[PDB]
Amino acid sequence: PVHRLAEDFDPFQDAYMADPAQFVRWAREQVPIFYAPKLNYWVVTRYDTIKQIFRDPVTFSPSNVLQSFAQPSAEVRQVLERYGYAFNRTLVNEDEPMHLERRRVLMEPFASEHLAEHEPMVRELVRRAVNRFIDTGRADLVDQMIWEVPFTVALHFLGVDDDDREKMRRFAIAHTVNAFGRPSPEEQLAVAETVGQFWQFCGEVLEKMRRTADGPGWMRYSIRQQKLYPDVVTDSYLHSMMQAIIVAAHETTVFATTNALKTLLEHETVWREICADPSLIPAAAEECLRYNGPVAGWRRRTTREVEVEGVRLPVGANILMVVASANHDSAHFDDPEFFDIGRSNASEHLNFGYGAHQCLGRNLGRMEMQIMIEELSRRLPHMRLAEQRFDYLHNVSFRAPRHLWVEWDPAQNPERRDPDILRLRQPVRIGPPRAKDVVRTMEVAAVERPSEDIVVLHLTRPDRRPLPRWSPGAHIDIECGEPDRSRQYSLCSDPENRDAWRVAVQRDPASRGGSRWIHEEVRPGMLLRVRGPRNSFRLDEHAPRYLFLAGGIGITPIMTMAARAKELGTDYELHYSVRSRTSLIFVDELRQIHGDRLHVYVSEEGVRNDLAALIRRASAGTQIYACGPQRMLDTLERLIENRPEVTLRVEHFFGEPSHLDPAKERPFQVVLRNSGLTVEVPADKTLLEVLRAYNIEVQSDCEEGLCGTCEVSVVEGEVDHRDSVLTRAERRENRRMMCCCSRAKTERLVLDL
Ligand code: HEM
Ligand SMILES: Cc1cc2nc3c(=O)[nH]c(=O)nc-3n(C[C@H](O)[C@H](O)[C@H](O)COP(=O)(O)O)c2cc1C
Ligand code: FES
Repeated sequence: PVHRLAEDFDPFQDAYMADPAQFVRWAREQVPIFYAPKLNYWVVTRYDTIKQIFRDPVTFSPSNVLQSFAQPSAEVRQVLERYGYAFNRTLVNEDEPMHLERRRVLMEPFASEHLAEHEPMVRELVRRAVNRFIDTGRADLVDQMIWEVPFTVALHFLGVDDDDREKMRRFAIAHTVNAFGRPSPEEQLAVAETVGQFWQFCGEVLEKMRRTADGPGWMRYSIRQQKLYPDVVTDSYLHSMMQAIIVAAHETTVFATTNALKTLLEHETVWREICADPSLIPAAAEECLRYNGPVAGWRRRTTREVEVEGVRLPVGANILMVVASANHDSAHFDDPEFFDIGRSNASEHLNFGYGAHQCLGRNLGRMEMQIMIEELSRRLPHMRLAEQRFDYLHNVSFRAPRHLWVEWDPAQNPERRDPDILRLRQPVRIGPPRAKDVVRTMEVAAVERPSEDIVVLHLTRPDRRPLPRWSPGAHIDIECGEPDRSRQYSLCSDPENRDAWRVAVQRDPASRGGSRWIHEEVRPGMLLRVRGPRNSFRLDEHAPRYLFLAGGIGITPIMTMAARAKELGTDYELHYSVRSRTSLIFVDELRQIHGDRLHVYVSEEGVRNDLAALIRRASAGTQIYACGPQRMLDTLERLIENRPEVTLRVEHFFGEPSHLDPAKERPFQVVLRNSGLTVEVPADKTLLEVLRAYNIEVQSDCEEGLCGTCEVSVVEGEVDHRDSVLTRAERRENRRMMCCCSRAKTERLVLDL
């Protein structure tokens, strides 16, 4: 009864604190928006919907982000009024256009080079913490380390004197309950009193800072910015922010790190991998954020009528975005319940939000997670979770257990046998991990050589444990002898078969070295560094009819799509053309599966597939999926550019790599509309490199126009396309753009970033 579940929905309970993505799985799957009467909120649960809401803060205001779920009684008001409580807007809950202007004025101390200066402090505090308890054999990781490290760092970043932690903790709990919780009525007056005391304590801190405004920390810097921008950095802002940022600057980092260590210790195989290889830590942390992140729900309120998930919402409608649900959305993350530290798009999780309000401290929080995981993985690889109950403080937005008890045998501490482990340091990842940071080590279980220039590889985990599932069209990248010679190969095994992955690698007659290395070097039992899967050629599973066209080695993604069409029961034909009979691969398998829906054309025997004839017989609604040589794909796109009632999707294997030659190029201007930022791209930089340098997070893989991972959305201007992914019609729309290589025809571009 999905209508009953909506009626009863109530996040203030252990089940939603413990696993909010499971708690709303029914809605993510079947009811992507519902009204929750116990809250007076609309609840949304899918990744695409939540990302769009984040993109549009004019329509979807963050005004209710810090809003209490209580009354307030006149007694509560009166308690609050005694302290002059006037908490108003900070950054996270501020409306446009004021928000972006204040962010612009205040964001500089959050720059990479400043945040990297805190590394020594984080390392020293983590080392101190673990030294205290390393020999005990039992410890609560939260009260012994994970809470104090971000707390200490945060107050130092802020310039707040750190001398009364029991009072600060008391203050932080009350603020959090007040902002995100639902205290019962018999408890609200005590909460209100502590909130008032926190407000007045922040008044005192602020007044001491005003008289030392040249001292350190971000709050004194905001006071100095007030002198220059008094209408932007107000007294109301400064006082409200002081209270909110004392909590925000540590609590969520504590929670993320608590959740990460719990998830890692619950997956012994993965924990053992990290303990043998610290370079996995940036990718493992991102997937901990994706899989078990500290953000449950986040809020917005409509400022106009708007349709959402096919429902027309009135003005002022409250929306709860279940961010944890989005991070488990199978439409964006294949096999989302699989905890996969090789997951190549893990950093697309929404724990840091997206666009205008995107978390300013996120790379400091990442660094703290990484160094804490590192220290524990080096010194306590043999610890395990003790038996315990996990207790969660109820609130709608942030979730972690309050304690994390672990136990180990100190006589097995590896530093006793090898004390120089204490001198090792894994250099820290600033920002999300790059593609070459997200790598799985695989074993070549078998190698078949059906023809002189095709090798079929069967790839498994070295331990043969299960692999994540993928979806038709996905590819992996194999590092062909070095990390900077990575090549894409389409997965062509069964996407649900977790035992192994199959690829077929053609030896290229003019190899730049990649497929040549595979043909000269790969043998069963070898270990390969593999990235992905990533899917840039997804099958629309709701088409009425399919036409699948494979030219040569282009059969590899196409055959996974034809197998899927069969399983869905949709009408399809599979046409497979080769030059030499010896180049046929998988034909016996394909005949068994597809029967009389398979058509094979061997051109050395004089047989070819007349595409103009085959397309003019295609009926309206048909989706054509094709992979083959460049000339075959051009032909299909000329034929389809005059048949609007059929659609074409192509994947290019043989594009020409892009290469920036700055002598032939010009600077251009890019406006990031959602981030409220305008940057210049000089002649010697790609757009991708400039986005990274402004900490705009964009995923990339080949970085040379071939794989399409770096695509961004253009809303104004004319693109000078340099990639090999887009069709001509796509190029002419001036919407999609590969930022690793493409530039501008107009002087400026406007991006939806
Ligand atoms: C480590 C885990 C962290 C998480 C999960 C987290 C979460 C968030 C979220 C969800 C937002 C709102 C995003 C949006 O609406 O688009 C946010 C904003 C913000 N965060 Fe974080 N945060 C973390 C760490 C930090 C740290 C360590 C700091 C400060 C040192 C911090 C400072 C801020 C600020 C100032 C904003 C306001 C940005 C704005 O509205 O323009 N965050 N954070
Ligand atoms: C998305 C994508 C999928 C590809 N799939 C395959 C494949 O399944 N088999 C293959 O031989 N080449 C495939 N290629 C081409 C290879 O990635 C690679 O360019 C080719 O092996 C030539 O590399 P080389 O010049 O270094 O030898 C694919 C390319 C792309 C962009
Ligand atoms: S990263 Fe491969 S196309 Fe840009």
